Amino acid sequence: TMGGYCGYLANMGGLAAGADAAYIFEEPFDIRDLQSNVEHLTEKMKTTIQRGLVLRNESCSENYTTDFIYQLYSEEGKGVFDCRKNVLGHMQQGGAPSPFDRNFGTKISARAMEWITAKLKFTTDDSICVLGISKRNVIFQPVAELKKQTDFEHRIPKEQWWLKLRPLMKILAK
Amino acid sequence: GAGKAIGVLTSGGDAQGMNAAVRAVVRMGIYVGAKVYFIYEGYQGMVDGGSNIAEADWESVSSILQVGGTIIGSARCQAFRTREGRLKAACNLLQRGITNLCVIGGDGSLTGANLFRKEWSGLLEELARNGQIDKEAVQKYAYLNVVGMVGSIDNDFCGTDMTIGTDSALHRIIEVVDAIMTTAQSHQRTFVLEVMGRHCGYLALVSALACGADWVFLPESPPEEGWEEQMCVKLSENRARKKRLNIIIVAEGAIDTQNKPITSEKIKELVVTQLGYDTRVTILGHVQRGGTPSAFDRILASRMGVEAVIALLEATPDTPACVVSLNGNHAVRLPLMECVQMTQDVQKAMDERRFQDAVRLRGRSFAGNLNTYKRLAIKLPDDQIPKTNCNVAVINVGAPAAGMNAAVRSAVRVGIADGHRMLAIYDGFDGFAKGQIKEIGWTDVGGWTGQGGSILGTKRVLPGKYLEEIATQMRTHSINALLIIGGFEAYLGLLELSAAREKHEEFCVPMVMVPATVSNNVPGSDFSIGADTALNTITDTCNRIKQSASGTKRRVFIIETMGGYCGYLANMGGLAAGADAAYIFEEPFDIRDLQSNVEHLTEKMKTTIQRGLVLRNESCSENYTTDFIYQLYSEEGKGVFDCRKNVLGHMQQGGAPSPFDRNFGTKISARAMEWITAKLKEFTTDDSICVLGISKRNVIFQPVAELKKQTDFEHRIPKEQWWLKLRPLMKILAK
Amino acid sequence: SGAGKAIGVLTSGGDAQGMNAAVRAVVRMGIYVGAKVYFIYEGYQGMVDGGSNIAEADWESVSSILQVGGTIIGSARCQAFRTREGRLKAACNLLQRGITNLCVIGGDGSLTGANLFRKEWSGLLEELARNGQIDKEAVQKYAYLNVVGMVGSIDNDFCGTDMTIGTDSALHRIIEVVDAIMTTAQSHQRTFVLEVMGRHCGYLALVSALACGADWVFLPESPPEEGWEEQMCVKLSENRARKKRLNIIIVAEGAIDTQNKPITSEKIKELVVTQLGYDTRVTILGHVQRGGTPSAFDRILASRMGVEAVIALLEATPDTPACVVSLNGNHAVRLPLMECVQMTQDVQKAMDERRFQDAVRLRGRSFAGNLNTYKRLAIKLPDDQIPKTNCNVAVINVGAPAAGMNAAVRSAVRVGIADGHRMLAIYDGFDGFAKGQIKEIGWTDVGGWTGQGGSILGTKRVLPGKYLEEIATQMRTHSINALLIIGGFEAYLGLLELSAAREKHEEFCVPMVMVPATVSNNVPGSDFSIGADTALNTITDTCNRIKQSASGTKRRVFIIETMGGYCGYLANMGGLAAGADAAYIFEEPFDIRDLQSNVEHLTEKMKTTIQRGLVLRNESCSENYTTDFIYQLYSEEGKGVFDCRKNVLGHMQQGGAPSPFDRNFGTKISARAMEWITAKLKEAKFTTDDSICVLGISKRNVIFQPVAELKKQTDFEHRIPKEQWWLKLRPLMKILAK
Repeated sequence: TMGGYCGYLANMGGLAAGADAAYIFEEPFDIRDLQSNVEHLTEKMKTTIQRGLVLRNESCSENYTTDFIYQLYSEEGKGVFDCRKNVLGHMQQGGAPSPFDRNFGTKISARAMEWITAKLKFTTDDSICVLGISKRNVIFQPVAELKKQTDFEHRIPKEQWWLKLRPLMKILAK
Repeated sequence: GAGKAIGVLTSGGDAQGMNAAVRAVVRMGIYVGAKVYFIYEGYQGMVDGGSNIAEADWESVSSILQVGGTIIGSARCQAFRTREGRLKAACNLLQRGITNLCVIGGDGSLTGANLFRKEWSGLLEELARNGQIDKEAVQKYAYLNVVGMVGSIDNDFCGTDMTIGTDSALHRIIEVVDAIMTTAQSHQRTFVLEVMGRHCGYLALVSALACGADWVFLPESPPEEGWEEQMCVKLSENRARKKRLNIIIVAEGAIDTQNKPITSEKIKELVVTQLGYDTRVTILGHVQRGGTPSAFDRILASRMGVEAVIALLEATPDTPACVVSLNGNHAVRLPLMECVQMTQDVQKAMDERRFQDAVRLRGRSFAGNLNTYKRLAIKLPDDQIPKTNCNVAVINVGAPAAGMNAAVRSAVRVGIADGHRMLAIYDGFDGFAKGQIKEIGWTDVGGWTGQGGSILGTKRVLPGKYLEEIATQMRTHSINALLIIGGFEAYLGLLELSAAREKHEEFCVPMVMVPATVSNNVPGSDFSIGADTALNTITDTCNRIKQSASGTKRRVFIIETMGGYCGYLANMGGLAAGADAAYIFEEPFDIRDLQSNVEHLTEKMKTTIQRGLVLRNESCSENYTTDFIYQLYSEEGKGVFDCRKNVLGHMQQGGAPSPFDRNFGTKISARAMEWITAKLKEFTTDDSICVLGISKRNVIFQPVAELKKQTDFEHRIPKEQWWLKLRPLMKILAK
Repeated sequence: SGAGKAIGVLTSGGDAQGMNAAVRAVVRMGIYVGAKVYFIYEGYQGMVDGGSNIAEADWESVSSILQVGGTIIGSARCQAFRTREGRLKAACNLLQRGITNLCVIGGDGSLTGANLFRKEWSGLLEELARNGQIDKEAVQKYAYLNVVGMVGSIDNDFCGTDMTIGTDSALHRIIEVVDAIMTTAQSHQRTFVLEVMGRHCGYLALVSALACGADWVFLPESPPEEGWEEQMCVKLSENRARKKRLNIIIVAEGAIDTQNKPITSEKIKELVVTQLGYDTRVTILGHVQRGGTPSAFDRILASRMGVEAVIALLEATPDTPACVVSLNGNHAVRLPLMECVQMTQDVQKAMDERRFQDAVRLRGRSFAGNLNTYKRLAIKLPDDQIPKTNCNVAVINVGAPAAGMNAAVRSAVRVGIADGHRMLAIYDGFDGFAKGQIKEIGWTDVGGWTGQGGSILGTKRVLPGKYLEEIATQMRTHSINALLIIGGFEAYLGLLELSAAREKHEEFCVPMVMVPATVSNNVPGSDFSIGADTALNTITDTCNRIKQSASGTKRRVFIIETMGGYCGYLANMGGLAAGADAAYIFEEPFDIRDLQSNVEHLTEKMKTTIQRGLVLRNESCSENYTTDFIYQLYSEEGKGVFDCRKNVLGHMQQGGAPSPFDRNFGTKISARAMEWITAKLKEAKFTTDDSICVLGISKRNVIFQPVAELKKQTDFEHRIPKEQWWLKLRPLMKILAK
């Protein structure tokens, strides 16, 4: 899946679709974590669920590319499962937006316009701000103090909220 | 075997690949858990001792596989000949517990180890007599086993086919001829060369056969009576028959009818008084002993290096001394007491005439090479040729393997000397359907030895889809015999020609197939024409890549060699170049064997040899591709070693024909034409469509009707091979 | 341009390697811009007789001869042409085929006979018309004959230019024999003596011995000092103490002593036994030096002069004297034949007398530099006589493991040792500099380093930007006051980072010099780098072996992707020497129409006898037009005429045995680089911009250009300089393949 270095579409996608694995850039993984997923996948072929779904970020690893996971799963599973590979293109950002995004684009844009009418400091760093989601309400954070919690090398923030869901997901796989 | 200690040494004659021998000797002894010790200065280091007896490890015999000569130092001692100094030499071995000796020398130094194994009970009893050693030492280190290794380009020791340094010295002789074959074509002239070998002359026989000379001077078989008049006529015959380049190969001690050597200066004066051709004498000095060892010698030294270690621990306390040597595809051991007799027999056979038996004593390899050159360089007149009114045509079908032109030159000249008219089916089966067939003669294949690629032309096109054009074109040129010189594509064609016997009657003629491919996947044959050319090219390219891998510290180069599904170029290329791993299709492997190689490669970075050579077959697996090995070695090797990847490609084939294939194609093609003449006497059975292969040492004609079972049509490789026995020998030489 | 006239090419006298590459460009040039071109077989012997030795040449007759040494024309002893007794018949055959322009490829007495043919051209024409054999209008139509001379002797007897056709190829055969002996004499303690091909000019004995690192050379121009028999035995005894069990003695074909008596190799064999007692086997390389495949340097030089001579034929007015074309620098020039013979007469004049010093300086500027550098590198003054300046000079290899970098450290240290400085070695490049690994190395440590590729010191493509404080710590604990970097673009970027650190760290104010060492010629400010000829000879030789696989499997075109980043030096120069039909570099913009025009050209050439195809491509020629794009396009657009394959070379291009050119190249610029370091070291203020220069090549001499000014003519985005010199050969390359 796409998304650059942010594994939001791979982490949340593997949780809703019920994927057995979701390799993202924010979690490092070697060949042992890759082999453990195959050894746990071989035991799954002895049950009723004789299928397998594994997700991967667009740029989760420089060497463990999409073909690397497809090549390792095919040889290490020769005779117990025949695996294939597929790359999702720009179809993810499709046509009709989701009903959640219909209200998301309307709810926070009105508060962003209310912030414009309220202010118009005058010539500082907080006049240029963002509109983020803290817990339940919104928050206006200036773009100046948003440099220590982000990584400009990968275009993703440093600490992410949905990373606390990685403890889960696994317990729903094997 | 374990617990014992082995001491390797080099004394006497030297040759290329000597460092490759001690590389396998040390690494094999460490693998079986035995102490290896270097003995510098040959036998002189044993008498001196102190610093000349040093222990060896796995990091000492590395980066020297490609270095010619020896790093120990081939010396000629003098104090070891006396028993007084031999007692000091024996006590020096007792200090480190050296109870096994491995003498990788020339010829004369191997006798000194024989006298040391008989005086072992006398010298050890003298040390305890002096009180310098304890009584348990003479009982624990009671018997000394010795082993020898042929390591000299003289090749005076008989009993085998090829010794260490023969193919390397042959390479240096051919490499000089190639510098003249592409130079002396501007002006007519004749070059006279002088090779080494005073009482052997084997280097002058195969090198002249490979380069296609006109006259050879051998110490065994002297030239015929009146050779000063016969050689001048032969040099004058080629002057008017389109040949502006004549080669005269002379030995170091080539004698005549008596014991008077024929110097190269008399030959220079012989061609200047009655011939007048511009002749320059070139004496190949010690350049034959130099240069990088060939891929055939590096495999030979690595095979005998392991065979010499297993010949020491398995040696019983009452066994004679032995000299390891290669015997076809599975080497054997020869007793030292009998190998010296054959040397004294050849000498006496050369003394007082009796040259007729000196050729037969040298074995079938000398007799086979002598008959091949005599029937190829001596052309009888056309009016004296018994024409059998039969048309024999040659064809190249498959990949443009190197040395293919050297096989056609022998296939046409022998076919004419047998009494037939020779044709040339150009472009392979593609030109067979097009009609690219033209009559060629003796002067048409002039100077073909030394030109890689293909002159007739080869295509991977198979019949059946164009069989209607093959059946029509065959019944027009009156083709009665067929000879195909190609790879696996030639085998698939002969199988289709066998099924079209009743529907098409013209395909009931005897058809013999000659293997010619770098993949070496031809069923029924162990070797193939062009395999040594790619083998000597892959390992040389790996050396040029290991050089950059040694320059930039901590670097591993994933190299993908060609060859289809056959792992001949991958396994033999991994043994002759000292690769850390050679992944082929015949040996499966998972991610555990791949990770075990990374852990094996990670510990290598902690030593002085911070490099890594790993090769992969062209199609070893559909999943573990070349990039898969490159991606795994880069991610799992992060922080310990960087790694790149490089694919060789078609650069391995189509090069300068290696001297092995210059004679391999020239030898079996003359025998393939004899199989045609033996069958062209009177067709309706299966013994007419066969291939020419190598079983153990000789050749055999296996019919393609029965070869359908011992082959894998799904992978174009034979089911059972011969080089798979070297798989454990190659894996134990990489830590 | 000019057309209509005929051109006559011939090869007489000295015939060296690459001569077939010369007639390949001479024939194909006269067809592209002029009319008919004619072959003159047997050199001057074919002019006297003629008939069959004068045949028309076409584009399909000089193809498969590019990879063949010697000459396809031939030559012989012609006594009926040098004298004016049968020369009238030689001047009678050119009027038949209308040949009014001649091109001689000799270099010895053949070029002299061409000038006598032009002066007598106005005299032999009136005699042939008087005897009643030619037409009156013809004696005025072809009354003017323009000729051009081309050098082609391995002896380098033509003292006009510095490097001629055949010098690099003959040097290859000399080193190839030395490298073979270097793996045998290590068994038994011995010493070999080689006799090179240097009769009247010892240029071959100088650069060949400088490459292999010999101990003593016998030159026919510079004689040994009186008493050399006792001095060489002591010098040969010194190498026995420095653990150098292998000694090489290079002797010329006619090396003389103080008098005019030649010093034969047999006399040296009788000399090493009267005071030394070592084993000695005399070796004489006869005609094996003139043989072999032509080197990449000669295949380009013969192709460049194979085009310039035709240009210097029709452009030359009928009143200009005869010119001998020679390559020297960016643009080749024409040298008058009457003035070049004058220098040969002056060289032989000083060689007959005892004024040998004026004969060495007259031979050229490169011979004086090669003689002064080797004499200071081979002869080591005693340790107690070394004027130590209490200064530590460091050498480092930073960048790609290019060949010849092992030889650059040999020339840098031993020159600095004799200059009076203790030498430190920084291993593993800049990665080791920040990690330490600084160790003193001396004369015996770099013993025999010339002959190994890669870097014994170790190389790294790591920029010294972040790891900077760690380098400064190792700069003070070892007291390094000078640093010499041997590398490519990574060394240029590193020196720029060291320029911005002088304001920060203080120990970086020491003088520094970078020597180009890359296999791509991407070094800005320099036109040549160490390892270029090694990779160039590797690509062209490998591409030639690939052509043999094509010349066989007929109707096959091979797509080869070379390395070099963005600098198409290996792609363009490799295509000029290997005869590639096309070379796609980044600096040459190309579209789908130009790519298809090459396909149309290939389909027409398949109908000829040359049914093969070689096309090269730099790895980063285009982000969209990849290597497989050429393979995918040429296959579908020729499915019924020619198939195609793909071969990515890779790291096989670099590494290996350093080329003879790269051997002497790295040994020369590194010696002059330390001379700059020693001169800048003597100042009893070090903060300047002229202490971080890069020893580059402008035309013939060297130049020290600081990195403060090289920022303008460089492209940091493409790793190549903006304006390159070899881009002028772009039209010269594509016109040789129609």
